[PDB]
Amino acid sequence: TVTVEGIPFPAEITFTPAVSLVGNGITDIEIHFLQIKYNAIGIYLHSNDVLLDHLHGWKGKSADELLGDDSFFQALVAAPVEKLFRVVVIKEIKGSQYGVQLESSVRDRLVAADKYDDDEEEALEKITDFFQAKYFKPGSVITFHFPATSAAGAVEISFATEGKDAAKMKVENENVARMIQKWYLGGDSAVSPTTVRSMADRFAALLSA
Repeated sequence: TVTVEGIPFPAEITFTPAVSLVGNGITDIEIHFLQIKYNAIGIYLHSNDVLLDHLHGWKGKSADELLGDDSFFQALVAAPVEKLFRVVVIKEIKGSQYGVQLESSVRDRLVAADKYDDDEEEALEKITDFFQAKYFKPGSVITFHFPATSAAGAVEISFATEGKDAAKMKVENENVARMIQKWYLGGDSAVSPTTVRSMADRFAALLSA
């Protein structure tokens, strides 16, 4: 177990497999010299040899070298491995506020690669409508499940607030999926650089022995 801002995070989220925690951090912002800690993020990954193969070209590098190498994080996004994003809400916000932030971030990454048409638009609409109904209480846990291959499942976006049961939603438009993946696992472009620095120190270890 590992605590982030007093929020416990499991070392391994099995029963999903064997995804292991590789990065920890928070989503924050500074408005008028004041830190606003929104979320607590934990990135889980399955440590198969497929990962150590797709990341072998970065073996022996340092955390400061992986951090400046935005291609290492793109190769990490493009790994065919079960992934899990565990975002725990810290500050009470409307679920729509996180929805318009997920849309605008993914839409911009979609327009950059020209991969924005109508198939991506509806898959983005199904996500915004999913979050605008729920309200983020300090304890709610959004969960992104990225299976290893497109054969097994698709992409499961789970919600877990205290009281009600786990509200889940499936998306299969892989364009929006691997842009949400870039939103959390990107280099200098990710939403939580604190989570990125944690992956750098972790991967720099495995990718050294």
